[PDB]
Amino acid sequence: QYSIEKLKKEENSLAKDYYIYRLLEKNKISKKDAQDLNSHIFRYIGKIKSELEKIIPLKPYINPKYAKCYTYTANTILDANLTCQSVRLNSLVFIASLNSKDRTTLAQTFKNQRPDLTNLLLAFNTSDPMSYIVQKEDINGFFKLYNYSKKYDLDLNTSLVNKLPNHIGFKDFAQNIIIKKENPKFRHSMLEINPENVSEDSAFYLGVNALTYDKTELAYDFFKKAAQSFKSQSNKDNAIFWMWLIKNNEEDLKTLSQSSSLNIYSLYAKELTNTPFPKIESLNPSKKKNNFNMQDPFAWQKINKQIRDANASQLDVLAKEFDTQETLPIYAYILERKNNFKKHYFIMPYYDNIKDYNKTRQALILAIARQESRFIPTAISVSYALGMMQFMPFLANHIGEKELKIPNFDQDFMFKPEIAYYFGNYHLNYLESRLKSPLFVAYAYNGGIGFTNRMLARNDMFKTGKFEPFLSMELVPYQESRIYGKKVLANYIVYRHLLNDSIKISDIFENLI
Ligand SMILES: CC(=O)N[C@H]1[C@H](OC[C@H]2CCC(=O)N2)O[C@H](CO)[C@@H](O)[C@@H]1O
Repeated sequence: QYSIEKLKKEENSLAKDYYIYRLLEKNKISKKDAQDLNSHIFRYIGKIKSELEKIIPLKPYINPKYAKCYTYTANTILDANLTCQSVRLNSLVFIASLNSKDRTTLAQTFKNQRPDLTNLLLAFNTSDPMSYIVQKEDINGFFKLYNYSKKYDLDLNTSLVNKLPNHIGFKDFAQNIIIKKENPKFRHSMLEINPENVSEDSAFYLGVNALTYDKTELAYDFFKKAAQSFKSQSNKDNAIFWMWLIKNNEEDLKTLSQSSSLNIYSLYAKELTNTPFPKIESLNPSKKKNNFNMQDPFAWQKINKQIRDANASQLDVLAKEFDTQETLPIYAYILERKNNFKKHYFIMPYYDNIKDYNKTRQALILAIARQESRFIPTAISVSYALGMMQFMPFLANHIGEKELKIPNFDQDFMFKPEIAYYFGNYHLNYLESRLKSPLFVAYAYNGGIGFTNRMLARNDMFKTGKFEPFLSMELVPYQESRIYGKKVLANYIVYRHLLNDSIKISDIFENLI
């Protein structure tokens, strides 16, 4: 481990944040060490921020220009200058705090110049501000009320719902209420959004919405607009899959089977059409090593930043330098960016550590590693999950110290491939014994078995139905876990194939129900 003085010498990075956090959690950062420390933190968010703030509380921040505006309360806002009045009325809580006569007075003041403020003031003078704002079709006001409180729910007419998608807040609004199965009147109302008025993820989610109300024609039209507008081929393919499942046009499935993206939907389309398995690149460097230390986390942060910022020309130099067995994960990382994400790389590094597991287990391990870290041994996430298998410190210490009693265990042992694969195996055994499906395991590996168990206990998730289990996979309530599962499942199919232990993805989908 490294003292605060030596860390200060390193470039700002997630690795440097991780090591500062370790000092903080062990109470080794004095108040004096803590003085200049927020300029030494690459991502001042979450636990490193709460820990530093127990030592040095946040004196900021209210802008010096409006400082005087924040000396007023609901009882004295009428004594404040007009600029201060308008600044404070940015907060709906502040508006809700005001007494009704002052809302009336302020509504008049602001009607000519800030009718937005007028609408919110007078809305809060009613027993249902949302209904007042909906009647005015004040779109900005609608999203401020939604962000103030999710409990407001009301039917929205065709005119109003068609205006919502032009606001930045629309996409997360639609996603949230559809995935969480909240705001039923809002949700039902969004059946009448013209597909011409939406695109990309919003259109896709409005398709999922339509399916939940069994409006299959509307759904198809939404998914078609999504397929046309989505930027990434992976997402287009997800949308084309729905177009096919709903209307059964064989041109759609054919297009999906010919996708350059390797994902569960293109894999499935290839399987349904007797199309051959996609070509997987074979990387077999003859050179054994270079000078690079695959166990130094600071070196990875540095080289990662280089690789990410390299022009197409410097990629070629990096490619050659890292074309060794020992740096195979970095080589494939470079190649993936060099070939503008067109080729399929599915490496198996430090394979000696897993060659004795059955092949199905090898594939699940490799599938998880590929998504978690791209096999970078010193990978560190923004939540300080560590190594190839991205263990959180808590779980790493529980397995390493309590369960396995490894002598002198430290959480940084997760940076060692032998340890990452071993702990991954151990943890995957726990999850698979309870959950069975590799997809369910993936969800639980990323989101925890608690969330997974709760999701699978619901009446409406992964049961029988027309569009199952595909519909359920779109309604997994955490975005990250929804995405993670699809990607890990694709990876799993591929590695099973490479290991000569093929399984039909159609069997995987049957076993989800
Ligand atoms: C190094 C890192 O941040 N890993 C995270 C991974 O990031 C995907 C991309 C970016 C980094 C990389 O190599 N793969 O996404 C997972 C969720 O899908 C998380 O559980 C992992 O902790």
